[PDB]
Amino acid sequence: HHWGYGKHNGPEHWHKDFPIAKGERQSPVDIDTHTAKYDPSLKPLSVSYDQATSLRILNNGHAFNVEFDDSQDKAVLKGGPLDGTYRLIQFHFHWGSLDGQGSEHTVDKKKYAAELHLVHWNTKYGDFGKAVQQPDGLAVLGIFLKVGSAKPGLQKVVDVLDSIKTKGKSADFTNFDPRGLLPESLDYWTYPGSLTTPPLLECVTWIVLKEPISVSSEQVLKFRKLNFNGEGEPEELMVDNWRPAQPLKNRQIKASFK
Ligand SMILES: NS(=O)(=O)c1ccc(CCN(C(=O)CCl)[C@@H](C(=O)NCc2ccccc2)c2ccccc2)cc1
Ligand SMILES: [Zn+2]
Repeated sequence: HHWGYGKHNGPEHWHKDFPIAKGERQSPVDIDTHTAKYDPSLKPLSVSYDQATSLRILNNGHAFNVEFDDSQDKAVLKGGPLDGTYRLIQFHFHWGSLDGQGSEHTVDKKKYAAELHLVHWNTKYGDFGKAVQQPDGLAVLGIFLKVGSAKPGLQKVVDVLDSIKTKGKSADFTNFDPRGLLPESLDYWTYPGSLTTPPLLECVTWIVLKEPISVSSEQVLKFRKLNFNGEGEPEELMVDNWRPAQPLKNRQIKASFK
């Protein structure tokens, strides 16, 4: 009886094994655009992905992760609300069964079709396992997906999904450029939060881009052909792998833009 996104093991149950689920800095949250305040002290975000070295794509039974070589600083996130250097380790998505749901963060209660998380760890803590034990250990760059025009830079990801249909499958995924997943603008919202899956650790500085990327209906339909289950088990389509918005509590969401 492991955690997941079913009726019996979904987000409303997680608190029994992970009591931090009811904590003071849980993610995701609703972003109320009329309450978020422009902070002139923030900086321009620095997304440096030119030298990124992707290695593998894995179906972990919850999502699919594109993993990077993090054994040196190549692909790094700096600036914005961040002190120091955060190394890109993986990206993944959350998505829905239909286009009207799928994002984790919401914007004035609007749910997008999906959300991309680019996960980075603070290199002052030496390894990612040490970083997640710290309040400033991770930085997650969140990007909304809406359905419209295809995203060219997403198609290489779409086309390998058939090879990792079930939990525990992986495939070689070298030479993928994550720059192809970004919108034009780097305008963002930021707040202190958590991992959105167990173990729900309160170690994340969230940076959520205001501008969504457009993907095609055919692109997200292929996400929805993935399976939660392992090979040889009853098919459970990988859909609705999102946690809903959590209470904001004693937190402020800051805007990078006026
Ligand atoms: N939805 S969210 O963005 O809030 C979120 C939720 C959970 C996590 C932790 C996610 N995670 C695991 O769960 C265990 Cl596989 C770790 C992970 O992806 N590791 C893959 C990897 C390992 C070694 C080198 C390169 C890549 C792992 C462990 C520590 C830091 C980063 C990744 C990350 C992000
Ligand atoms: Zn995520």
